[PDB]
Amino acid sequence: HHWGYGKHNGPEHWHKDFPIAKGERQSPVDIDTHTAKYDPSLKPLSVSYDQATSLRILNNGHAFNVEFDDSQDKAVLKGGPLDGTYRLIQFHFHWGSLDGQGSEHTVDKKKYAAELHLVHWNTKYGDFGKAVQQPDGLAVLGIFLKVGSAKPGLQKVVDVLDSIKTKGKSADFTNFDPRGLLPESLDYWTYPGSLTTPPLLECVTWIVLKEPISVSSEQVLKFRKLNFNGEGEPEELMVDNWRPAQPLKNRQIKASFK
Ligand SMILES: Cc1c(Cl)c([N+](=O)[O-])nn1CC(=O)Nc1ccc(S(N)(=O)=O)cc1
Ligand SMILES: [Zn+2]
Repeated sequence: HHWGYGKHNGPEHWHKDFPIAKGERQSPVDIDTHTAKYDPSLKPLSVSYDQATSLRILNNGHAFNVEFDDSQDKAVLKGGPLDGTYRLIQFHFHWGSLDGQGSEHTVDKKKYAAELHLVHWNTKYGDFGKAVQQPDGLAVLGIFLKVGSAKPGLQKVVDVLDSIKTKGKSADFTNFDPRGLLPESLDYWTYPGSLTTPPLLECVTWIVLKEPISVSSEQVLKFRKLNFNGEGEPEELMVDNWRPAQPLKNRQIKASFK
C-alpha cells in the first residue's frame, strides 16, 4: 500500500508516511499574480541545453521521466534567482484526465492541462542524492501546457509512450533536445518549495515560467493512455497525477517581470 494518486493513497494520505507533507515550504502553490512582487534584482534565467544528452525514457509508475547523462558539465540552469550552477537530470510531466486540470501550480487559481518539470541539481553537492538533502539542492523549471496547436518538439516523446505503457518499461531515448519544449519568454515566478511527490523534501528553488507552451489535444491524449499499473495488472489509466496547491505559509513569490 504505497503512495499514489487514488482515494486511499493519494495526496491527502501522503503525510502519514511523509510527515513533511504538512511542512513550511511545500509545493505546489497557487501563484497569486497580483501579490507576487516584481524583483528588479532577479537576473535573466540562463538555460543552456545545447549539449544535453538524453539517455532513456522510463515509466516509473507515477509519471514518465526523460533521463539525462548528468556526468559532465552539460545541460545547466544558472542565473535567475540561483547561486551557482544546476545540472539537468530528468524531466517529466503531470497531467489531468480532462483538459481543465492537470497542472500542479495554479495561476490565480487557473489550472492548466499539464505541467512540465525540468529537474536540476546544484553542482556544489556533487550529485542528486546529496543535493536533495539541502535547502538549495534543486532547481525545478516548471512550464505550463495548454491545449491548442501541437508542440512539434514534444512529438518524439509522445511517439515512444506506446513502448512504456506500463510501470517499469524503459526505452532508449537518445538525442532528445529539451530546447524544443521551451516557450519564447523566460519570464518567471520563483519561490522556495519542495518535491511535489514523496519524499516531499524541502530542497527546491521553484522557477515557474509565465508563458505556457501549447500542445495538441492528440498529444495530451497520448499521455492519458499510459498506465499506473504494471503489465498484466488491472488497467488504471495514468491521469490526474498532480498534487493540489499547498498552503503558502510564510513565503513570498517573486516575479522576474513587471
Ligand atoms: C529523492 C530521489 C533520489 Cl535521492 C533519487 N536518486 O535516484 O538519487 N531519486 N529520487 C526521486 C525524487 O523524489 N525525485 C523527484 C524529482 C522531482 C520532483 S518534482 N515533481 O519535480 O517536484 C519530485 C521528485
Ligand atoms: Zn514534477
